[PDB]
Amino acid sequence: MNALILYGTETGNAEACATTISQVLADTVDTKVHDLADMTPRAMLDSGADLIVFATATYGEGEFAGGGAAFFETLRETKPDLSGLRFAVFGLGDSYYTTFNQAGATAATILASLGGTQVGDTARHDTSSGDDPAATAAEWAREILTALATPAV
Ligand SMILES: Cc1cc2nc3c(=O)[nH]c(=O)nc-3n(C[C@H](O)[C@H](O)[C@H](O)COP(=O)(O)O)c2cc1C
Repeated sequence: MNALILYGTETGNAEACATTISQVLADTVDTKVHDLADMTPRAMLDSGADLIVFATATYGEGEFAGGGAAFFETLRETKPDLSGLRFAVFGLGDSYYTTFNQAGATAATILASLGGTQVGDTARHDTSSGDDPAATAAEWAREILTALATPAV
């Protein structure tokens, strides 16, 4: 299995999370990290990666941070088949705000609707918890490894 770890950020937290996730996953799956500001659905598909991990912050009206907004709009507009892919979502947000962690929820909805298969839970990192996002992402990445190793029965 090989993975792409894609981040949507404004102030750098999601970037740090993508990097930490990549280092945790690397002994089990080959990984590459990219900013959503420089990735598209077509380039994602072109890579041939079969696990796509998203680290996405929320801003505005529950919108994707950074490059995520245009990336997910291209998915909505073009609706490519993602049935060949597994995905996982690490959301960043802050319960100080309304639309708490809505970007991660929206990503999981859209990706599954196109046939992607989710691995693990959608994380909801909360800045108001005081926990460091990248540390939380590292712990979540171990949960994803456990999920990948877990059978139906
Ligand atoms: C102006 C502003 C609006 C925000 N809006 C939301 C929001 O709607 N929902 C949410 O859960 N977090 C919201 N956040 C919190 C950010 O998603 C959070 O700080 C996150 O860690 C930022 O990640 P980044 O550094 O990758 O941009 C907002 C933050 C700011 C500064």
